[PDB]
Amino acid sequence: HWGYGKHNGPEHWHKDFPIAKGERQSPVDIDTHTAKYDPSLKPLSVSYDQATSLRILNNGHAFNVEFDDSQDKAVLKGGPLDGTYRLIQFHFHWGSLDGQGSEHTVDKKKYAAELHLVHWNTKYGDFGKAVQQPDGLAVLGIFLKVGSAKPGLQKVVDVLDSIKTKGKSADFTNFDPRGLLPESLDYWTYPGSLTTPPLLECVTWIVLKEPISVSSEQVLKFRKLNFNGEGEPEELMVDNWRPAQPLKNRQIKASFK
Ligand SMILES: [Ru+3]
Ligand SMILES: [Zn+2]
Repeated sequence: HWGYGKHNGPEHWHKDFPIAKGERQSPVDIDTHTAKYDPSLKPLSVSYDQATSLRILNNGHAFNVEFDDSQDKAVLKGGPLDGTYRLIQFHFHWGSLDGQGSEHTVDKKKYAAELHLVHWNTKYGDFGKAVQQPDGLAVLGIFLKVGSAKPGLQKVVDVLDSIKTKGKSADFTNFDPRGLLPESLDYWTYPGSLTTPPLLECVTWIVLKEPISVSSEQVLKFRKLNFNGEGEPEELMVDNWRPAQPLKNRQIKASFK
């Protein structure tokens, strides 16, 4: 099935998922001189105080930290969003080298990695129904650069040993995603898609301008994960990013002047 290799990678996805060549695919290059400040954007509200993480899963393409979304706890609202979007999971995309790994780019610049916090619109009842709607999802995207360690990330880093291979999971309760945020909530926003198959075009993207810094030791531990299952030949989980896709017609709006 789909992956990131030569024979099953982003160039192949369109065969099983024709939407891969659709009208609002993600990620995209953010051309900072084409994006326009939007005065009609409300302040962004990231409310992760009561976030309830459950566990971490290696799903054979990345790792997901999953949250209890059966109540309004960790929510995203404001900005370009109408209503309330509930945090369901987060994950990353990263490279084999520091010079690549992000999915969104900024004036063609690739970051070492990218964090995606996935939320679904509570008006639709649950995730499965939300992903049938054009405004079903909101994803908060955060760039990672290599520098100082991110203390909020170390708990994630430490557990990766226990989920080396596809299908492994571990208990991951009481993780606070507030520790993964940069200082500023300045952002770019555009309508897009999920960046993995089935590449559903349900996402309001909110991509933060300020990257977080993580240590070389932290990203290196990401790169020790496996795409393969236990007892299979080792395939390092690296370069699990989709490249930039055609913007076509879409406008990227900036929250800042
Ligand atoms: Ru997979
Ligand atoms: Zn993602």
